[PDB]
Amino acid sequence: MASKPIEDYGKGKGRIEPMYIPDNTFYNADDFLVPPHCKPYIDKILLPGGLVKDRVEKLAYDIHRTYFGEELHIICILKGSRGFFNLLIDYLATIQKYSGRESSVPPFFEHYVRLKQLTVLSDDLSIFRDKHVLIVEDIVATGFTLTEFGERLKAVGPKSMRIATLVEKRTSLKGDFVGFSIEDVWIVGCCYDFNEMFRDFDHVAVLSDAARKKFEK
Amino acid sequence: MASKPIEDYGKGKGRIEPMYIPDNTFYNADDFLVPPHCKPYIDKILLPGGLVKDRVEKLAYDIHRTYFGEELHIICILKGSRGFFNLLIDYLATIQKYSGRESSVPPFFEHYVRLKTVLSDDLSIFRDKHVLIVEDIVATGFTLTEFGERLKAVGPKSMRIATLVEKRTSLKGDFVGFSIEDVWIVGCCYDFNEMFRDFDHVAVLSDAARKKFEK
Amino acid sequence: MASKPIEDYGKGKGRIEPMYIPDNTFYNADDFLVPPHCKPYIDKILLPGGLVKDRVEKLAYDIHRTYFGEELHIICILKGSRGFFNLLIDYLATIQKYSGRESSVPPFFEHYVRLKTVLSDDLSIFRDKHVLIVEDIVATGFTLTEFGERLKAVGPKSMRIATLVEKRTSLKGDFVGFSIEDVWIVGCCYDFNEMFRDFDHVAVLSDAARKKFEK
Amino acid sequence: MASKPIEDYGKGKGRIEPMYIPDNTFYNADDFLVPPHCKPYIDKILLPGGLVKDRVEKLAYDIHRTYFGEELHIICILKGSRGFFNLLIDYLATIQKYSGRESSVPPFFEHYVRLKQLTVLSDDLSIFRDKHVLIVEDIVATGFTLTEFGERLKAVGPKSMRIATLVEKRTSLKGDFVGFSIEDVWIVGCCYDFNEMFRDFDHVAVLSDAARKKFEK
Ligand SMILES: O=c1[nH]c(=O)c2[nH+]cn([C@@H]3O[C@H](COP(=O)(O)O)[C@@H](O)[C@H]3O)c2[nH]1
Ligand SMILES: O=c1[nH]c(=O)c2[nH+]cn([C@@H]3O[C@H](COP(=O)(O)O)[C@@H](O)[C@H]3O)c2[nH]1
Ligand SMILES: O=c1[nH]c(=O)c2[nH+]cn([C@@H]3O[C@H](COP(=O)(O)O)[C@@H](O)[C@H]3O)c2[nH]1
Ligand SMILES: O=c1[nH]c(=O)c2[nH+]cn([C@@H]3O[C@H](COP(=O)(O)O)[C@@H](O)[C@H]3O)c2[nH]1
Ligand SMILES: [Mg+2]
Ligand SMILES: [Mg+2]
Ligand SMILES: [Mg+2]
Ligand SMILES: [Mg+2]
Ligand SMILES: [Mg+2]
Ligand SMILES: [Mg+2]
Ligand SMILES: [Mg+2]
Ligand SMILES: [Mg+2]
Repeated sequence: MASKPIEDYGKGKGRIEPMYIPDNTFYNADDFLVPPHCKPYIDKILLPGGLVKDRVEKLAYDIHRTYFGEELHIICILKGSRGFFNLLIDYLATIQKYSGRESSVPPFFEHYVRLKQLTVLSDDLSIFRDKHVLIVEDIVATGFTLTEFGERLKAVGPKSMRIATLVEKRTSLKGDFVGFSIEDVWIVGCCYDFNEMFRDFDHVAVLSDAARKKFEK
Repeated sequence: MASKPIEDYGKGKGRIEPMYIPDNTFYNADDFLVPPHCKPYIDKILLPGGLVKDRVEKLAYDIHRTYFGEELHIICILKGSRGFFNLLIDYLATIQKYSGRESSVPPFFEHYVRLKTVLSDDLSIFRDKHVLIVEDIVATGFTLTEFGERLKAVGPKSMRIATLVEKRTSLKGDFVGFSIEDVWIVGCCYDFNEMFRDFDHVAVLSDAARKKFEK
Repeated sequence: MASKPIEDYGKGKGRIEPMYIPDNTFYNADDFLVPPHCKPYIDKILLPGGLVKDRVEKLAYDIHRTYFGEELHIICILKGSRGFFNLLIDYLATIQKYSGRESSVPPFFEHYVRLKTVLSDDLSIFRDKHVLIVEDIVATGFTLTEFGERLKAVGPKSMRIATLVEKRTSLKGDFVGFSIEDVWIVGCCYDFNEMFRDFDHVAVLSDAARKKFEK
Repeated sequence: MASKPIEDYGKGKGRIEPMYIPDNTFYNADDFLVPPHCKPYIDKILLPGGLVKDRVEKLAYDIHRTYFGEELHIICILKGSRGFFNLLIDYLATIQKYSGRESSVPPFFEHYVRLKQLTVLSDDLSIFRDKHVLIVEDIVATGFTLTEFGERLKAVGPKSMRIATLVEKRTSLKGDFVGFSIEDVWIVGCCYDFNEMFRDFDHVAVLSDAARKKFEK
């Protein structure tokens, strides 16, 4: 069932809980291949990139089970969600291609919105009126960003509104498809940045004091 | 060398010529796994998805040779270039990562602009930067000519274009994957009125497809 | 249906015809990223690596349709079929995993035999089993005719062949990727005296290559 | 330097230590997409498949640094090492293809040996005389298997002999390139089996009592 009353947006009603990552649990950067521009600044790896992919596969499957045979409009929140969104749509298409169930509806219709008080850079949001919408976000912390953007999308009157977020911090709005629950720390790598740096690093790391001082501004 | 005169933008001066795909050269869709939503509409495949990936690896290496050791700002033109851009940035990061060369600069810095008019963040941050515009296809050359003039006003250090496909139908790219005949393509992020982006291969738009998804 | 009479082995009875690659149809090596050790020797690419992967996905789906819900024993013929086998088993596991169908049987059980004569574990365990022999290429058909007779003696339940390539030069496979002209291929696990297996694309053996790596 | 005196075989002399996985550290199977034939039997995931790939990348790089421009003969121990070996050779070729250093020597020359008192099913081992050999193994526990096979290969007189093993158990011979150090438990998945079952599962799991009883024989 793709239906979900608008009023439920951000409640995480009937969700599958995310993978819980306890406090002070990290891998050492030295065990991974870290590139020279990252070497001085990465010490602790919270989520290896291949752990992120394995988790995204399970989210995708959850998503496909929810919307199969229903038109689905998926919104990528740029820039941060690029990595997670591109993995997710790759899985969604593949799952639908291999599924024994056959549908005449594509697996998803993609959209982009850039968020940076919330700023909204995007096409006219009216195209989402009466559509099933899935917001793909990289990380929710206080919930402010998705609460404001959600309020603005509700105004157009979508048919349904759900949230897929790769990480939620333990500090509030909650996503419907969430990969990981982590302790309240600043993360970089795997598309997470610190003043635009580290996005190209393959793993989700903790921001180091060395990084923070070198790239603060 | 990353340096290149701004006046050379769109001239494809000194480029490596793309892979030339001759007219009326196609693979049969029946030889590929085609999902149900595309099955009635896809007959001819111009570029198998795997061939796209092999060519994008060669372009990433060409781009790595050009910009290695220099700050590189890459602009994705949405929505069409999403797939090419995502493949390209993955190969650039990997190539640098395995190169055995030491650089203190990341392999790229990413940016996004949506064209259809323009929609983007403030463009003045490209001043005195090395910029690579990544696009899905160049046909008349109008889109990149127009966006190019807009960017030239902020005074970048250099401007190049990477385009997966150029049609033989005139602006040209610097890193181009394939030269094809003048036909409307769909699949691998190419669409016909927002349809077929998710198909894994580059195909020609058939009659059946044109009819059902018409204006 | 997994069932198939043992007497039909090698006849390609009821198969889906492979992708036909016409004579003198090649891509230029200069359009691909070719590593230094292959660079002097590779000129023409018959099958880009990505095209191989796209076709292997279609074969895995064909094999999934045939054996789903039945115990399937897959034999890799070493060393040549390593690459095809590894791609095939990855796609079969994934296809089953995402199929949304419930089966209590794994997508395959793997086995290995080395031919050049035979080298393998005891073959009697294939008695009353559904067997799929995975091979890199069939040319005269001698290798699979001979190994086939050996296996037939243990009384399998059914026997089929998956071959990535068949040359038009006669035994034929049941799941075949490509029909090519009669030429010696190298790359993508195809070798010339143990050379070129690691190259990512299927290429023709050139003169330069023949000379340097000769008998 | 590819050189290594034969006498050092199995000592792990001058190795990079593996990634240490503490006792009683597992992920829950429920957080992953587990296929129906595995669902009843997998409970605890020790090493997510994408964690294995990220670690294999770092081993490959270590291996490339050791043998670049030197002829390298790599032996896959079947059936168990298939997964690890195929990931490793894919990385090795790619690293050499992207390397700024150029060599006229291929990244590796592959070989297969099936081990099951040790049984050795293989081509004539004499082809390894005076060659640099790397044995690729899935898991070392007591060290018996690699000690016996190593003794048999020494007899032919290779130039050098090193061991790459994805996992070593904490119970003895040691590998030169080792991915993980784990507690002494029986593992399945990601090519590890229990009486031929579970190899196709994507993650390295702990054998469950339910699995053991269902597949014992
Ligand atoms: O790179 C990042 N590492 C983090 O640890 C982190 N926490 C929050 N964010 C981003 O900052 C904002 C926080 O989201 P909230 O509005 O819910 O507080 C949004 O823009 C979030 O995407 C992060 N970005
Ligand atoms: O999906 C598509 N299939 C095509 O065959 C095709 N040809 C051009 N285009 C898009 O339309 C414009 C063509 O660009 P020009 O300004 O160079 O003519 C740009 O916006 C191009 O992306 C295509 N899009
Ligand atoms: O690398 C290769 N490139 C080729 O073009 C080629 N043609 C045949 N073969 C191998 O030689 C034998 C051919 O099999 P037949 O028994 O069917 O003739 C089998 O052992 C095949 O694997 C090739 N190997
Ligand atoms: O599937 C497996 N899960 C395990 O936990 C495990 N421990 C050892 N092995 C295999 O059994 C033998 C043990 O190696 P040792 O000779 O060093 O004891 C060799 O055949 C090893 O590869 C395992 N296989
Ligand atoms: Mg953001
Ligand atoms: Mg940010
Ligand atoms: Mg466009
Ligand atoms: Mg378009
Ligand atoms: Mg062979
Ligand atoms: Mg051969
Ligand atoms: Mg073994
Ligand atoms: Mg075993």
